[PDB]
Amino acid sequence: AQDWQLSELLENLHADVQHKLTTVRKSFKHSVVKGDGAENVWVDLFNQYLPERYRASRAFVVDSENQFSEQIDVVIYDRQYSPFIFHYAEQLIIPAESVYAVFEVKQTLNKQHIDAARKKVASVRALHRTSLPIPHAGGVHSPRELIGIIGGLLTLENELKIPDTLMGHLDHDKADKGMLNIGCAADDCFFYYDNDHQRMQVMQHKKATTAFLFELLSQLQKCGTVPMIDIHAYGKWLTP
Amino acid sequence: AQDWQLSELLENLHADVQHKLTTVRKSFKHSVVKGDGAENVWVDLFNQYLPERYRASRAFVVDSENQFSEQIDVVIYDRQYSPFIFHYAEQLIIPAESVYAVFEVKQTLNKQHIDAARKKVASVRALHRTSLPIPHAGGVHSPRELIGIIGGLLTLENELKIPDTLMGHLDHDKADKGMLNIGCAADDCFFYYDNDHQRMQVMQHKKATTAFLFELLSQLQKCGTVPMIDIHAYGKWLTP
Amino acid sequence: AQDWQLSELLENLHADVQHKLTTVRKSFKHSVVKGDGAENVWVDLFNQYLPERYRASRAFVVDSENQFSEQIDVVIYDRQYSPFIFHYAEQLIIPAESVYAVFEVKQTLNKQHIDAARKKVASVRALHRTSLPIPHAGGVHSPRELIGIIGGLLTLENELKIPDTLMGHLDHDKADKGMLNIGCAADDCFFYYDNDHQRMQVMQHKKATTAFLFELLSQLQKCGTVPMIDIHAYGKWLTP
Amino acid sequence: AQDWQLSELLENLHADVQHKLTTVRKSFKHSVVKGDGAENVWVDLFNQYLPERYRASRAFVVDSENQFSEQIDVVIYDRQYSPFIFHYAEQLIIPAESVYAVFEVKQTLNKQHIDAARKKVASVRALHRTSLPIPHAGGVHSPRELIGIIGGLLTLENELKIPDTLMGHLDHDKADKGMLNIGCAADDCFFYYDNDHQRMQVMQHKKATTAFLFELLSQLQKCGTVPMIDIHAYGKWLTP
Amino acid sequence: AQDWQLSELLENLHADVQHKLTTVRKSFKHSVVKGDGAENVWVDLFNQYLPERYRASRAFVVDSENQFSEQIDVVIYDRQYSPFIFHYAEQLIIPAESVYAVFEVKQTLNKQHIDAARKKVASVRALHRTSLPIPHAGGVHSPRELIGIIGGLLTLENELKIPDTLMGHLDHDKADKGMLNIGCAADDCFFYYDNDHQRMQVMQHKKATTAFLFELLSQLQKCGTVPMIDIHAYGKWLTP
Amino acid sequence: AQDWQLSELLENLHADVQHKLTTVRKSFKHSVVKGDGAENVWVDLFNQYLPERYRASRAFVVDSENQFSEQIDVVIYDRQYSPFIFHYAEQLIIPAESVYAVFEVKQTLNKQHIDAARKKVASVRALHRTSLPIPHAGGVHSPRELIGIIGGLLTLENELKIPDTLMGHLDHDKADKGMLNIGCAADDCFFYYDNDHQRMQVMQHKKATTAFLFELLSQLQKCGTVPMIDIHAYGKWLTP
Repeated sequence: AQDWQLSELLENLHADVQHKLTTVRKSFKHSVVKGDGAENVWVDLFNQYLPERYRASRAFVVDSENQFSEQIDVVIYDRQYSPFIFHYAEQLIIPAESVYAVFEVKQTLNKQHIDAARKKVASVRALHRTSLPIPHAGGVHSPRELIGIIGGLLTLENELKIPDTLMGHLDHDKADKGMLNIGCAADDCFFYYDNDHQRMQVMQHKKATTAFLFELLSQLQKCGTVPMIDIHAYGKWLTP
Repeated sequence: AQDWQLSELLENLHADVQHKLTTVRKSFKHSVVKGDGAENVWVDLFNQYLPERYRASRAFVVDSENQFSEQIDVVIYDRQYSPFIFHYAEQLIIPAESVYAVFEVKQTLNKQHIDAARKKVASVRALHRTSLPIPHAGGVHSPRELIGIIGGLLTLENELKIPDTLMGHLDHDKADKGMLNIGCAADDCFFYYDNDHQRMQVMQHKKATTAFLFELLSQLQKCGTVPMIDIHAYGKWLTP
Repeated sequence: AQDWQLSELLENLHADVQHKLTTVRKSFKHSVVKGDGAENVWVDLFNQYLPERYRASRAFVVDSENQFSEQIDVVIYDRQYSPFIFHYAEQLIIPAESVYAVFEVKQTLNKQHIDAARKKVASVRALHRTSLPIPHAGGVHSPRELIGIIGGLLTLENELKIPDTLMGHLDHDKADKGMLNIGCAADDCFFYYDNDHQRMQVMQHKKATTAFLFELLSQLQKCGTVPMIDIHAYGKWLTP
Repeated sequence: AQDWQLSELLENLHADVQHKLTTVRKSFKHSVVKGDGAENVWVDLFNQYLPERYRASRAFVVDSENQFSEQIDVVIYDRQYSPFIFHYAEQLIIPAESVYAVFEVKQTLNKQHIDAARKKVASVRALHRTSLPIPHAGGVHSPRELIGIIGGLLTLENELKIPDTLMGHLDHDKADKGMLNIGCAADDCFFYYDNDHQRMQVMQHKKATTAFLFELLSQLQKCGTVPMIDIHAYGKWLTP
Repeated sequence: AQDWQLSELLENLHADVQHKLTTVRKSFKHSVVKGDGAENVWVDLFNQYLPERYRASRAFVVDSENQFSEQIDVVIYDRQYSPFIFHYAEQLIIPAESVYAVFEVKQTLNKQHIDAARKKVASVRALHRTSLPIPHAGGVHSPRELIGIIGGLLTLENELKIPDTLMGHLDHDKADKGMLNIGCAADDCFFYYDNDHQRMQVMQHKKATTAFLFELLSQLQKCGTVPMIDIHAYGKWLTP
Repeated sequence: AQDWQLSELLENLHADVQHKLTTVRKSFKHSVVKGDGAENVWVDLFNQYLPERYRASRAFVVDSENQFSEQIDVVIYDRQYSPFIFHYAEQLIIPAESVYAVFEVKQTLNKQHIDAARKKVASVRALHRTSLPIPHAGGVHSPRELIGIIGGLLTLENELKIPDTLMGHLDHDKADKGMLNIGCAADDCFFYYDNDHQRMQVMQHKKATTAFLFELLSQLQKCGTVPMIDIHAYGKWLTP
């Protein structure tokens, strides 16, 4: 009957993503659970579907100047090279240099939740990230450029249904720490910063969360490489 | 140097329990974390140290009359025989017949937190538990007696330091649904219902959480066996 | 919004079962895959949803008379007490005394696939099962009664849509080795041997696979206990 | 070509056991390794091939009188009901009431290694095992009878090749704490206490370790059930 | 006795490989199993013995032009960087850009099975592989060269026992999509494309599968690096 | 109460390290255990706290000239690229090219144990490490420089309490195979080769093992990258 079709493989992927997100919906809509655990579904989705070089967790982000971010619903980060991940008071705290992306998880896409997401990503981009020069056989490379951390918002239901209306809420200065580079409203659309247009774009889509996943894969491919971290800038806090 | 001593094996166990509970302390005392995740440390401790027939989780408890408990910080239950454990909105919901013990987790032992613990265990004991007759080769056994569910309170710091004062707050009608049968304040003491004295007893102890663990092991040994559950009393809720 | 409802917990369970079975549908309907791996979905479902005392696998069944069953799509069995499970030529072979249930997996419920399922379960019930007397503190118990092995058929689409028509194909002598005791057509109905009516019953149901799961849980509860196996009756085949 | 044969399934099992034991041989024969880790192969074999109710480990055994066994190469024990297993100084220490069997691992079967094995099992049987009365719905059962702990010796090469000569070294008072109930020399034979003959029996066998495994399965089936342990007899050692 | 010898470490490795392949032999020779699962043994061997940067699975291979390979018995691929691996109808489908090697598994080395292997690898090399330019701190690197995918055949028994006769069947145009670069007949020999001779070479060897493993390790070392994949060339198939 | 402080996160890390090392202390001080398993605690610590690109094990090291090191208590090595790790006689044997660091584990820091550690690391640095030229798109890179293997000593109690006295025992020719580059005495201090001073430095520290961990992270960052290994130099030992 059915022969091999990439469109069917992608519909199957989308069906699995959609089924996992029903748990997010049920959590946010429950009068007792009230959204508890919702971000865990997205964390699990990213650990399932992203390349194995990436790890996802709910976490705080720290820097070597003793500054901390807000609690981040989903952080995508490195563990292959990263010198530490702190496990403290049942929380995870990740050095800022190891971070690729940060997301806020909400039920609905609207003005308040966009603002909330910007505050979260800004609290991560405000942190100081170290980067050492890199010795090699023929000399010393300049310090690696810092990762362009991806900021995003992950929601189920769009409450700004006109694309141009949503566009007006998403438009933001690309250089500002509160920039959102990607996001989705699973029932309706996804959005991203378009480097050609040099502007945010909203795409209505009937398989929005999977279109979002492919956009995220492409952005991760381009966001950079973790730096050689100044480990002693963190280690100096061991004693007064 | 050191030869084999059971007292040293038990001091080693106690040191491990005490080290794990520092995470509980740090969570409750943190101005941002504010106790988040604290019960997870106790859940992990019980899954480490209890016999493998027992499972521990943070969970809600349900019955076949569509009644639900409050959220329980630590539930000790059966998975070997139990017909289902629901995974809903990132929560676990356990049938009441599969429950052996329920605990409330707090930083401090005081009047308010005793009252809180009683309300939690009462919400579980109020549930209706089924028990079917048990056919066997020579006839039919009467339904298994229901488990005497153990209710408890798990804390770090005692704020009722006089044993007789704490006794006066713990005394309770053994037949009442709000009875607490066991508990501890890790820094000072543990307590339990003494079946010989027929009354609560407070024991000051320098290794209180490990003394508590041994008292819990003894109470679990005696609290009964899961019943043959009326599975269709739950299954009837599938359709209206 | 949503308060706690057992009907919602069961709808959530059903949604998860239904999502897993889409893989079975896609496998059977694919012009290259042609049903490969379909039974693995049901195996995984049973290992997820049955009590931990049960294990499920695709397997052959053997007896101590050197007789073997056909290949069984899903076998529910014991590993807690069972003296061996053979791992041979990438297949699993289970002693007959350790078996609780056997199922055939097909896309459709129709006459041919009922017949196929009967042949599979009959090949397991035809095997000789040992059972030793059981010494105890006060004497010796008679050998444990043999498990009433549950035979079933697991399908997605019903092609005998009239219940009375399907009934006429399912009716069978309860004592015969080809008896089917339970089954489902996920899109329409489930069926079982009703001990009160002493006859097969077909139940049209909008959540058929979950109604089936609860019927299976109830049948497993009653099908018996593994016997003390005559281990040397198997061990004698080691040498000629 | 090959049709289904239990003798072939058992030859396959035997081939796997034999391949695992080549590691034991290579360890004992190496001029640097000198037998290090040899018992780990047998531990792994038992955890692979015994029913899941059994656990195997290298361990010490303790009792509630603060007495300890020698280091035991392989202990078969319970974790399902057992109130504790101590993890101390990278060793495991198991309460005596939870023990089913104890084995000594050596390269060769000879007089010295039989004597060594007897000293090891005697150090376990000398321990005091508790057993409480067991309350039930209709009264109180007498304390469970203590397990008849199986003592054994596991070797690769027989240096007492005449069965009657080996018999003369194995004969022992069945009631004495140094009794060996089972053992093998993988290249030649296995041995066991025969309850009918009321005497040790040596069986020359070309698949000796697998014949041994089946004899062990049969002995485990009959050696008894763990008792209700006097938990407070251990807990009293927490403080002086 | 035995001191440290690399030849003994390699004989030990070879003994383990040979023991695992007895399962392949027993599967192919069984009148019911008829080779079912045989490739799983090789998959497991490669996941055990290859560097952790490599993954092995039975799988199909897809490209961004919606073209699919035949079913491949063993695919060696990347998961560290790869943007997706599809899990569809209980099959795995891997993007072509992530593939390092593909193998056909058969009982015997003969003309028909060489032809079969060529058809399988040709179906993978026929696929279109993308490769994007790679931005870096000082400019943009040309797209990464495509991996020289290794094609092979894995068998137990050689039926072309004369090396020059087997050579005549293996000789092939190195540039053609049906080229086989490596293979083995475990009982007799392994073969490979020799870059110095610029021709296939057959090596009779008494430890052929381990010699093959070392040749495979060397070929993997040289076959290239996964490209920056054109993720949107796959993502465009999400919608029509 | 407590707000976010990197010093508190690092104190928490240190508390966990200190608790794990109590097992090392208890092992070395026990009259029966006598240090058995002590290195396993450090192995576990490194697998917990080092970046995932590193693996730690107790192991021997081998080279392609058939030369072997002494048994090394803790080896830090690569598995991502490494062509083999031998599993022989329950030991691990690692090719020298894959090694980053080697450590000796002792209870006390004193002259004899420094000497012991030097002999261990010298036995690894004496091995021959291969390194092939590396083809690339534009030519062929010279062979990768060999890793500067880190040699160290891990102890609990300092018996050379004067830093200048300990300095006099640690001073060593940086180019010599017995150089120790890092170490700690958990109760008092850690030490390292200071590249600026070009000399060993001893640092008294109240959180010495965590200061050591950060120094180790920094040294690992700089010690180099595994080479392209001459796989056939090892494979030639397969046959005589």
